[PDB]
Amino acid sequence: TRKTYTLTDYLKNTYRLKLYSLRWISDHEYLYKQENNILVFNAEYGNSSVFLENSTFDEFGHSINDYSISPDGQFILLEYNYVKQWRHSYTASYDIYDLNKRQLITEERIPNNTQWVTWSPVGHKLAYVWNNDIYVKIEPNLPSYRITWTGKEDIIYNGITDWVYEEEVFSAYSALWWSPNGTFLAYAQFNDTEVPLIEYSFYSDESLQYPKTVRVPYPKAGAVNPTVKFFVVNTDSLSSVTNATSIQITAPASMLIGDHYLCDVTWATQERISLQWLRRIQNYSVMDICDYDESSGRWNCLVARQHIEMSTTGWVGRFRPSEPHFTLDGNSFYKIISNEEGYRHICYFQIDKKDCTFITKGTWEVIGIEALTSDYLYYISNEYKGMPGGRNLYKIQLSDYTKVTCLSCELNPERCQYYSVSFSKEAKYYQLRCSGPGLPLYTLHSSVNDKGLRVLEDNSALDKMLQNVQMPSKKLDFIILNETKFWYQMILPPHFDKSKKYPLLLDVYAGPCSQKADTVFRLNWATYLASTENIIVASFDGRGSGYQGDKIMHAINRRLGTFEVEDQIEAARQFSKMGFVDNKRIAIWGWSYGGYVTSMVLGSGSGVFKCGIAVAPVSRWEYYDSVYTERYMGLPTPEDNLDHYRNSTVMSRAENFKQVEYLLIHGTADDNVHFQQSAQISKALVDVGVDFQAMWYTDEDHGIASSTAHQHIYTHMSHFIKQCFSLP
Amino acid sequence: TRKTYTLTDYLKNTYRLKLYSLRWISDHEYLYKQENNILVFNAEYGNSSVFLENSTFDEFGHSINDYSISPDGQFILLEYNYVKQWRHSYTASYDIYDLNKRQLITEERIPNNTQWVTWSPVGHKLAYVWNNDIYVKIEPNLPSYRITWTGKEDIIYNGITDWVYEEEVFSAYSALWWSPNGTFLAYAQFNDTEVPLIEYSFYSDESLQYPKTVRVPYPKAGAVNPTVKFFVVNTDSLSSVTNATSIQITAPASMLIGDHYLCDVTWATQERISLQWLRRIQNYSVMDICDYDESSGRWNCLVARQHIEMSTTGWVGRFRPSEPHFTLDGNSFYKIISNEEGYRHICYFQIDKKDCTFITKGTWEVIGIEALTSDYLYYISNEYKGMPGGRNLYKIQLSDYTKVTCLSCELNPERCQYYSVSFSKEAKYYQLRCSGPGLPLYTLHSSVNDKGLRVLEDNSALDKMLQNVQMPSKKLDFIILNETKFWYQMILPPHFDKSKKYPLLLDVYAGPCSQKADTVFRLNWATYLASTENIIVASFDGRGSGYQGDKIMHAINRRLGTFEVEDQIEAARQFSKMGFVDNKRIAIWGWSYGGYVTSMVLGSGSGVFKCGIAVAPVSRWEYYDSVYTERYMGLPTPEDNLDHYRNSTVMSRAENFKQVEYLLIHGTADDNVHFQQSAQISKALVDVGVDFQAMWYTDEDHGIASSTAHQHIYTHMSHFIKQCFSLP
Ligand SMILES: *[C@@H]1O[C@H](CO)[C@@H](O[C@@H]2O[C@H](CO)[C@@H](O)[C@H](O)[C@H]2NC(C)=O)[C@H](O)[C@H]1NC(C)=O
Ligand SMILES: *[C@@H]1O[C@H](CO)[C@@H](O[C@@H]2O[C@H](CO)[C@@H](O)[C@H](O)[C@H]2NC(C)=O)[C@H](O)[C@H]1NC(C)=O
Ligand SMILES: *[C@@H]1O[C@H](CO)[C@@H](O[C@@H]2O[C@H](CO)[C@@H](O)[C@H](O)[C@H]2NC(C)=O)[C@H](O)[C@H]1NC(C)=O
Ligand SMILES: *[C@@H]1O[C@H](CO)[C@@H](O[C@@H]2O[C@H](CO)[C@@H](O)[C@H](O)[C@H]2NC(C)=O)[C@H](O)[C@H]1NC(C)=O
Ligand SMILES: *[C@@H]1O[C@H](CO)[C@@H](O[C@@H]2O[C@H](CO)[C@@H](O)[C@H](O)[C@H]2NC(C)=O)[C@H](O)[C@H]1NC(C)=O
Ligand SMILES: *[C@@H]1O[C@H](CO)[C@@H](O[C@@H]2O[C@H](CO)[C@@H](O)[C@H](O)[C@H]2NC(C)=O)[C@H](O)[C@H]1NC(C)=O
Ligand SMILES: *[C@@H]1O[C@H](CO)[C@@H](O[C@H]2O[C@H](CO)[C@@H](O)[C@H](O)[C@H]2NC(C)=O)[C@H](O)[C@H]1NC(C)=O
Ligand SMILES: *[C@@H]1O[C@H](CO)[C@@H](O[C@H]2O[C@H](CO)[C@@H](O)[C@H](O)[C@H]2NC(C)=O)[C@H](O)[C@H]1NC(C)=O
Ligand SMILES: *[C@H]1O[C@H](CO)[C@@H](O[C@@H]2O[C@H](CO)[C@@H](O)[C@H](O)[C@H]2NC(C)=O)[C@H](O)[C@H]1NC(C)=O
Ligand SMILES: NC(=O)c1cccc(-c2ccc([C@H](N)Cc3cc(F)ccc3F)cc2)c1
Ligand SMILES: NC(=O)c1cccc(-c2ccc([C@H](N)Cc3cc(F)ccc3F)cc2)c1
Ligand SMILES: *[C@@H]1O[C@H](CO)[C@@H](O)[C@H](O)[C@H]1NC(C)=O
Ligand SMILES: *[C@@H]1O[C@H](CO)[C@@H](O)[C@H](O)[C@H]1NC(C)=O
Ligand SMILES: *[C@@H]1O[C@H](CO)[C@@H](O)[C@H](O)[C@H]1NC(C)=O
Ligand SMILES: *[C@@H]1O[C@H](CO)[C@@H](O)[C@H](O)[C@H]1NC(C)=O
Ligand SMILES: *[C@@H]1O[C@H](CO)[C@@H](O)[C@H](O)[C@H]1NC(C)=O
Ligand SMILES: *[C@@H]1O[C@H](CO)[C@@H](O)[C@H](O)[C@H]1NC(C)=O
Ligand code: NA
Repeated sequence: TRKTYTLTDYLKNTYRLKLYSLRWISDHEYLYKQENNILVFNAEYGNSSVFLENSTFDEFGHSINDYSISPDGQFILLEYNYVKQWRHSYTASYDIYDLNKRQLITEERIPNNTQWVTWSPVGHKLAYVWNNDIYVKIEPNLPSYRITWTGKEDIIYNGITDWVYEEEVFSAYSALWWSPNGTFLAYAQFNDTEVPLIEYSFYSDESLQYPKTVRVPYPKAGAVNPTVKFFVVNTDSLSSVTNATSIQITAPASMLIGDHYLCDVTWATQERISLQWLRRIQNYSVMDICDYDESSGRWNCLVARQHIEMSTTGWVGRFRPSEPHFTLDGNSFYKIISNEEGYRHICYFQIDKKDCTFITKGTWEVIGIEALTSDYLYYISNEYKGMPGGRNLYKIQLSDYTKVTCLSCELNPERCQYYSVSFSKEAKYYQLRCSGPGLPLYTLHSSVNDKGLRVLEDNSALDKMLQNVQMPSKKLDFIILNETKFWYQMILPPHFDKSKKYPLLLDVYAGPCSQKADTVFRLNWATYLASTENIIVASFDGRGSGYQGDKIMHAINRRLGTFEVEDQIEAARQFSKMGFVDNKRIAIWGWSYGGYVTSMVLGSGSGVFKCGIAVAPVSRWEYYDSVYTERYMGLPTPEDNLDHYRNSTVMSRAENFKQVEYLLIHGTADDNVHFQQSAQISKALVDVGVDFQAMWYTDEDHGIASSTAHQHIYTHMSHFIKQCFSLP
Repeated sequence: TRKTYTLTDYLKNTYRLKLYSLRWISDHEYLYKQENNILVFNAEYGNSSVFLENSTFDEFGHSINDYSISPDGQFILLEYNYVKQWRHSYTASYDIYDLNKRQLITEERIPNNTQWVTWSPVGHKLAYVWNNDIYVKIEPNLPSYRITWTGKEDIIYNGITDWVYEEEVFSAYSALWWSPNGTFLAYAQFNDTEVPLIEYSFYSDESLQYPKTVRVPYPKAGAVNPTVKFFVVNTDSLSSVTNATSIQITAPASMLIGDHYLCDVTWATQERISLQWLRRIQNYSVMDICDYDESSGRWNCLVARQHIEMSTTGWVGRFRPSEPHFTLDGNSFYKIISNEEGYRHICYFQIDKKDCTFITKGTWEVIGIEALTSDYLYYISNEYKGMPGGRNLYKIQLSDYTKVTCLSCELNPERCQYYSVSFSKEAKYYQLRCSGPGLPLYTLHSSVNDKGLRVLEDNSALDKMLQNVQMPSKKLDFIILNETKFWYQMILPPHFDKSKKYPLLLDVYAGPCSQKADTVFRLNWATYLASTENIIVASFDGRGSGYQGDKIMHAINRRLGTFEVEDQIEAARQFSKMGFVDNKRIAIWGWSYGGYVTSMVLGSGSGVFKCGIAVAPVSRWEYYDSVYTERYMGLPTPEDNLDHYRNSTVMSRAENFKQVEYLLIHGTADDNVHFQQSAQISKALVDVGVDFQAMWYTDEDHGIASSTAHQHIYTHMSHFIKQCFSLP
C-alpha cells in the first residue's frame, strides 16, 4: 500500500516542485542559476556559458541575498545584509562589481541601510533611497548627487512608499520611475505628518530586557491619510548644475478639491509621462498625459489628453485603475477597463480623444496585457472553455482585430490550463509557465513563428516521486444559483467513493475580486488533509469574487460581511446535498479576509458548521486601513456608511459562538491586521461567556511564515481539526 | 444523594462566608456597618446606637465606594468615582459631610482625581495628594496649604509611592505619615527620572480605533532605580502667605555610598521618628532614630541611636526589615528579627544601646507584634503544637519573660487553629478572628482578665447550608526530607476511599517565605475539583518557604528556580508512591511565582507530571522588578550573579516540554509580570517544535479578576484538567 501525503511531507517539503526562473537580459539571452553558478543562455539554440562562476564571491565575506546586472551588462549589483520590513519593503547593503575589470568597487559605496536601489533602464546609472531621500550615481564609482533634502523617518518619504501605499496601491516599496532611456527620474513624495500611528510591542530575542514599541504611520478607516506630490528631475543635468531642480506635476483640479491618491505612473516616451489619480471615494479616477516643454523646462498636461474612468456600480479597477500600454510613438495606448456589460476588456485609446474602442469582448475577462509590438498585442484571459479559473495567452493582430490566436490553449489541454508568460526584451521569445492542473511545465517559444523551441523543466523528477504516493484528486465545477454559475473546487481523498460520507473542510478567503476555485496544482495543507486524513477540502467563489464580471464582483459594494459570507454558508448546504458529505462534520477555516469570513460564518447561527479556525482575522472594518477598506465600504460616518461598518463586526455575533468550536490565532507583530482585531474578538467572547481555543504567535506578522512558526501553526490546526472530526 | 460543590457554586459565590469587619474608634467603642447604616457599639456590653443613617445620602447622586470618619467623629469623608490603578493605588473623588451640623461641605473641597487622602490620627486635619503633590487642610471647610510643588506625573512622587515601592516595599500607595497627635506630617519623595518605562498596549472598548500604549516607570533587575528623599513638615505653623518649609532627614552615610531604599517609617513619640534604610544589596539595613530640636527647628538623628540589622545567609526581614514597636516614652522598642538560630523572635531594644535582648525563643516564629502595654506585649505566633501553618495570639509579661500565656489556643481547638486579632485603642479589648480549619468565628474579648465577652459572628447560616453539600476534607501533615520535616496539605474528595486511586493536582506558589500548607478554611477552585471531580488537590511547602526559620527560608538565596522547584517534584514523587494516588494522572498548576515554578517543573524532564497550567508566570528573572528580584538574586552582572539569572529561565527548558501537556495563560495588560514573560516562553516552545495550549486575556492584569475573565479562565482551566485526567 503506497504511502500518503502526510503533514511532515508538507512541513518538511519532501516533495519539491521545480520551477525555472530566468532573467531576460536582452532580446535573445537570459540568465539562469544552476548549481550556484550564473549561466547565460541563448534562447534561439539553448546553448550557454558561465556568466559568473559561483566561486566569484567565496571570499566576499557575506552571504549574497540577490543580484542585479545593469542593463548594459557592465556591472552587477550585489545585495546582502537583507532585512525584511513589510510585504514588499526591506533594507540591505549593496556592493557593485565591475564585470569587465572583474573587480569589486570600494569607492563611493552605496550606504548601508539603503531602502531601495534600481539601475536606469539603459546603461548603468543608479538611483537609490537612503534615509528617505533620493540619490543618483551616474557612474558606479563616482559620488552620488542628492535629489531630495526633505526625507524624515515616518514623516516624509521620497521615492519610497509609506505603509498603506506599499500594501494597497503600488504593491511595491519603490516610488520612483526612470524614463525609457534614463534621462529623467520621476518620483512620488508621501507626507504622513498627521497620519495616526499603530503601536504594538515587539519582544525580540530573550536577551532584550524591555520590549520595544513599534510605531507605524497607518491610517485606519476614516482617519487622516498621507498626502502625495509628484516630481520629475532631469538626471542628465546633474553634473552641470550644483542642485538640479525637481519639477512638480500637480494633480488635476478634480482631485485637488478633496482627499486623493496617486495610483499609477507610466512613461509613454522619452518626453511624455502618464499619471493616474484616484479620489478618496474610489469610483472616480483621472489620467493626465504630460509632455516635457523644452523651452520652459516644465511638464504640461493638456486637458484634451486627460482621461476619466469612473464606476457607477463599484470602485474603479480590480484593486486600482489598470495601467496603460503605449504604442512606440506614445500617441495611443491600450488599457483594460470594464465594458458596458461589466466585463474587463482591452480598450484602444488615441491620447487626445476621449472615446476608446474595445478590441476584445465577451462574457469572460482579460487578466493582463503582457507585451505590445508594432503588429501584435499579447494578453492573458480566462476565455478558454468559459472557465473563469483558467488562464491562457492570446495574440491579437493590431491591423485586424478579428484575428485572435490562442498561443497556449492546445499545447497540452489536459495538463495545462493556467499559464503566465515571460517575454524577452523586444518580445522575440517568450517563456510559458503552466502551473496546473497537472505538474507545472516551463517551455520556451519563438515569437516569429510561435513554435516551441524546447521544454525547460517538466518536473519529471517530482512526477516519479509522486507515483508511489496516494495523492488526492481535484474537482473544479460549478453550481447554479439564481440563474448564475458559481464555481467551486474540491480536493478529494484518494479512492474517493461517492457512496461514503466524508467530513468536509471549507477553505475560505472570499475577499473582493478573490478567486479560490482554479486550475492550479498545489501541494499544501489541504493535500495532507485529503490524502492522509480523508477529509474533503472545498472552496467556493460566490458574490464579490473576481474575473467573472462586475455584476458578481460589485455585488458586495458598500456591504462587506454580507453576501460573500452568506454564499459560503449556502455553498456548504449545496455540498451536503451532494450526498457524500457527513452533515455532522462540516468545518470552515480562513486566513486574513478569510479569517473574517470564517468568523462571520461561525457567528451567524446557521447551525451548518461544527467548528472553525480564523487566522489573523479582520474583526471590525474601522480597524483596517483606509485605502483597502474605503474602496469597498465608503467612509465610516453617519452621512456615508457608518451603520454598515457597525453592523458588520465579528464582535456583535459573539453570543452565537456558543454553538460552535472556535480556534482563534494571531501573530503579535502583525502590522497589517493588528493583533488588536483578535484582541477585541476574544474580549467579546469572554464577555458573553463563550469558551474557545486560542494561540498567539510571538513576533510573527500577518504571514506567520517564519520556519518554526509555520510548522507550529499547521501542527496546532491539524490537531484541532482532527479532534473536531473525531479522527484518530 | 446530596449535591456537590460545583464550578458554578464557586464562580457565582453561592456559599458566602460572613465576616465582621469593625473599626475601633476609641478604647471602648467600634463602628460596624449594618444595612448600609453605620452603628457604634460599646465593647463592654454589646449595646449599640445608630451613628449614621443609610438614607443620610439618598440624594447624594454618586455611588459611595467607601467612607472614613474623622478620629473625633465630627466628619465623614465620602469616597466615590473610584478608579483602580495598581495593586493598592487608585484615584477617586471625595466629599466631606459635617456630622454635627448634618451638612455636606461645599467650600474648598478635595479635588477630583485625588491619589490619596488621610485624616490626622487625632482631631480632623486632612492630608491629600493630588497631581503628585501634598496638600494639608486644617479644617474641612478651609482652603488647603500646598506642601510640595515638584510633583510631576511619572517622574516626581510626593507623598505617594511609584510602581516598585507600591508593590514591593510599602504594599501601599501612601507615602505619608502623621505624627501621633497630628502636629507633624512626614513624607517621602520618589524620583523616577531615569527609570526605564515598561510599555504595552491597552485595547479598551471596541469603539477605540487605535490601541493605547501604557507606559510605566518600572525598573527590571539591574536597571536604574528610583531615588528617594524623606521630609517632615510642621502642620501647626502653616501660613497662607508663605510656602511651607519641609525639613529633610538625610539617610546615613553607610547608605548614601550606593543605591538604597527607604523601607520603614514609624513614629516613636510626638517629637521622635524612626526610619529604616536598606542597601540595594538587601542584606544590610540601618535604623535611624530622630528627635525634633525646638531651637533649630531641625531633626537630628544621633549616631549613638543607630541600629544595624544584617544577614549573612540571605536578605533582611521576611520581605523587608520589620517595624519597631515603641514604648509610651519612646525610649525602647520591640522588634521581630532573626535570632542566632535563624528563627524570628521578638528582641527588646534600648534606643541608645547596641545589644538587644530576645524575649521569646524556640523552633517556631513570631508572625507579628499586635499590641503593647506597660505590662504585656501581645503577639501572634505559630508555636502551638509545633504547627508552622497554625496561628495563635499570646501575651508575654514584660517583667518576667518566662510568663507567656496563649490567649486563643484553647478557645475551640477543633474548629480554630488560625487567628488574627484587632485590639482597641489602648488594648482594653480585642476581637479574635478565627479563619480555620472550621468555619470563620469572630469573637470579642476584654484584656484585663481575658474574658470572652461574646460571639460576634459564627457563620451558623453557612454551616446550615453546607450540611446539604458533599464537601471535601483537608488533611495537613508532613513528610521528612534529610532529617527535616516539610508540611503539605491535601484537599480530599468527599467519602475519600484510601483503597481507590485518585488523580492528583499539585497547587503551587512556592515563592520565598510563602506558605501553602495551613489550617485556613477556603471555598475555592480546589473545593470544586475535589468535591465534584474527585480530584485530590495538594500543596507543599519546601525549601524557601516561610515561618520555619532561615535555614529553610534562605536555602534558595541567590538561587531561585532550584531547590523550591526540586522539592515540589520530590513531594509529587512521594505522593505518587501513596496507595490512593494514580501516578498516571498527576498534574501541577500555579499563578504568578507559582506559574514560574509550574513551568520550571514541567520543563524539568522529571516525568512525574502528565500536564500543567501556568498563569501569568515569571519566565526569566531579568524581566521582573529590581526590588523583589535582587532581594533573592543579587545583581545580574558577571561580577555578581548573572550566571544563575541565565540558568534559571523557563525558556532554556523548552525541549523538555515535549512529554507534557501545557496550558499557558496571561493577561495582556499585566503591569506586574509583563505579557513579555509568556511571549518569550511561547516563542521558545515554538522554536523547538513543542505543541501546547494558550490563552491571552485582553486588557486583564495580574489578577485576571474582572468578573467575566475570572469565570472564563476557571472554566477553561477546568476543561483542560478534566481532559488531561479523562474525566466526564
Ligand atoms: C551559443 O553558441 C553560438 C554558436 O557557437 C555562439 O555564437 C557566437 O556568436 C558570436 C557573435 O557574438 C560569433 O562571433 C562567434 O562565432 C560565436 N562563438 C564562437 C566561439 O565562435 C554563442 O556565443 C553561444 N552563446 C552562449 C551564451 O554560449
Ligand atoms: C508635510 O505636511 C505637513 C502638514 O501635515 C506640513 O507641515 C506644516 O508646514 C507648514 C509650513 O511650514 C507649517 O506652517 C505648519 O505648522 C506645519 N503643520 C504641521 C501639522 O506640521 C509640512 O510642511 C509637509 N512637509 C513637506 C516636506 O511637504
Ligand atoms: C537644493 O534645492 C532644494 C530646493 O530649492 C533645497 O531645498 C530647500 O531648502 C531650503 C533651505 O535649506 C528650504 O527652506 C526649502 O523648504 C527646501 N525645499 C525643498 C523642496 O526641499 C535644498 O536645500 C538644496 N540643496 C542645496 C545643497 O542647496
Ligand atoms: C533620451 O531622451 C532625451 C529626451 O528626448 C534626449 O535628450 C534630448 O536630446 C536632444 C538631442 O537629440 C536634445 O536636443 C535635447 O535638448 C535633449 N532633451 C533633454 C530634456 O535632455 C536624450 O538625448 C536621450 N538619451 C539618449 C542616450 O539617447
Ligand atoms: C502635639 O505634640 C507637639 C510636640 O510635642 C505639641 O507642640 C508643642 O506644644 C508646646 C505647648 O505646650 C510648645 O511649647 C512647643 O513649642 C510645641 N512644639 C511644636 C514642635 O510645635 C502639640 O501641642 C501637641 N498637640 C496636642 C493636641 O497635644
Ligand atoms: C551581602 O551579600 C553580598 C553578596 O552575596 C556579599 O558581598 C560579596 O558578594 C560577593 C559575590 O557577589 C562575594 O564574593 C563576597 O565574598 C561577598 N562579601 C563581600 C564583603 O564582598 C556581602 O558580604 C553580604 N553582606 C553581609 C553583611 O553578609
Ligand atoms: C451602651 O449602654 C450604656 C448603658 O450601660 C450607655 O450609657 C452610657 O452612655 C450614655 C450616653 O452615651 C449615658 O446616657 C449613660 O449615662 C452612660 N451610662 C454608663 C453606665 O456609662 C451607652 O451610651 C451605650 N452606648 C451605645 C453606643 O449605645
Ligand atoms: C530627580 O532626579 C534627576 C536625575 O537625577 C535630577 O536631575 C539631575 O539630573 C539631570 C539629568 O537627568 C542633570 O542635568 C541635573 O544636573 C540634575 N538636576 C536637575 C535639577 O536636573 C532632578 O533634579 C531630580 N528632581 C528632584 C525634584 O529631585
Ligand atoms: C471635579 O469634577 C467634578 C465633576 O465634574 C466637578 O464638579 C462640578 O461638576 C459640574 C458638572 O457636574 C461642573 O459644571 C462644575 O464646574 C464642577 N464644579 C463645581 C463647583 O460645580 C468638580 O468641580 C471638579 N473638582 C474641582 C476641584 O473642581
Ligand atoms: N496594487 C495592485 O494593483 C494590486 C494587484 C493585485 C492584488 C492587490 C492587493 C489585494 C489585496 C490586499 C489586501 N491588503 C489583502 C488583505 C485584506 C484584508 F482584509 C486583511 C489583510 C490583507 F493583507 C493588498 C493588495 C493589489
Ligand atoms: N511590604 C511588606 O512588608 C510585605 C509583607 C508581605 C508580603 C509582601 C509582598 C510579597 C510578594 C510580592 C511579589 N510582587 C509577588 C509576586 C512575585 C512574583 F514572582 C511575580 C509577581 C508577583 F506579584 C509583593 C509584596 C510584602
Ligand atoms: C558551484 O558551486 C556549487 C556550490 O553550491 C558546487 O556544488 C558546484 O560544483 C559549483 N559548480 C561546478 C560546475 O562545480
Ligand atoms: C556598512 O556597515 C558595516 C558595519 O559597521 C561596515 O563595516 C562597512 O564598512 C559599511 N559599509 C559601507 C559601504 O558603509
Ligand atoms: C461614487 O460613490 C459615491 C458614494 O457611493 C456616490 O455618492 C457617487 O454618486 C459615486 N459616483 C459615481 C459616478 O457613481
Ligand atoms: C438602608 O438601605 C438598605 C438597602 O440595601 C436596606 O436594606 C436597609 O434596611 C436600610 N436601612 C434601614 C435602617 O432600614
Ligand atoms: C511657592 O513656591 C512656588 C514654586 O516655587 C512659587 O511658584 C510660588 O510663587 C510660591 N509662593 C509663595 C507665596 O512664595
Ligand atoms: C540534604 O537534603 C537536601 C534537600 O532537603 C539536599 O539538597 C542535600 O543534598 C542533602 N544533603 C546535604 C548535605 O544537605
Ligand atoms: Na461570653
